[PDB]
Amino acid sequence: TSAVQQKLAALEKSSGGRLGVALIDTADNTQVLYRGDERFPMCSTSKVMAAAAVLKQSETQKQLLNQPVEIKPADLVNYNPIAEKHVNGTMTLAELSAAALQYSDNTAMNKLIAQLGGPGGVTAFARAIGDETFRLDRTAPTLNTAIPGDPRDTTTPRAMAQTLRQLTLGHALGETQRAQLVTWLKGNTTGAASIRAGLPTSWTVGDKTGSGDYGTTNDIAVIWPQGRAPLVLVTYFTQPQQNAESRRDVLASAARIIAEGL
Ligand SMILES: [K+]
Repeated sequence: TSAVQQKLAALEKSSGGRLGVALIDTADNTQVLYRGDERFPMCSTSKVMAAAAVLKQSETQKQLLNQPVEIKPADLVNYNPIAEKHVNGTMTLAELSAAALQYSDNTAMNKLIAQLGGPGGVTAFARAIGDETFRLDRTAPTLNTAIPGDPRDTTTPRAMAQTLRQLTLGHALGETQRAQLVTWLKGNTTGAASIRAGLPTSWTVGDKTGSGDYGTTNDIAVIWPQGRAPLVLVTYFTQPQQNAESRRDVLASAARIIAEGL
């Protein structure tokens, strides 16, 4: 147990929930884990895998990201700020990817999942790029039920960190596609209260958040620190009671502890 792990344990104790953290520092490829091999519900952080899978498809179909997808009134779910503008019209797969990632539009995520042949298609992509832990089982919104003990729509912090690194900094995608994914993440709108809130302002972040029942509050980020090689940081958090409140501050606090321990 390291100093950083002891600080994260103290944070967890004061929070009353269960915290999972994985850092990869690409300066030396070293890792810092806290409950790194426990399963957590991904919620909307799973949207990175779906978007990446469609990017991979687009490597052998030049026009794919321009392909129109019909949005019907029945397609709208619980949170769909972009898709609801396009009901009885269309969005392109690029537009759906940006909406899913940057606004966490759930209807957009469901169109990505459909483009991949269902939740199993997203899992198949994960396996193809060497992630044996990720599983997507359901569409939105029910992929966010986040029930304790439920293996559906979960991964581990270690696994997600390794996959996010491969996607954004490694060679799981083609160069253009990797750049596009990083551009999308850097343009996230939802992130400022989470991992980013715990880091120095000068550090550049691209991230995807998630939320669900059981006060589940997630964020996965690729970080470019001032004067340092990039990091990849996963922070997962979930609480015992179904109607617990979000705790984005706990993610910020975890990020701060990680930053101060570099
Ligand atoms: K909630």
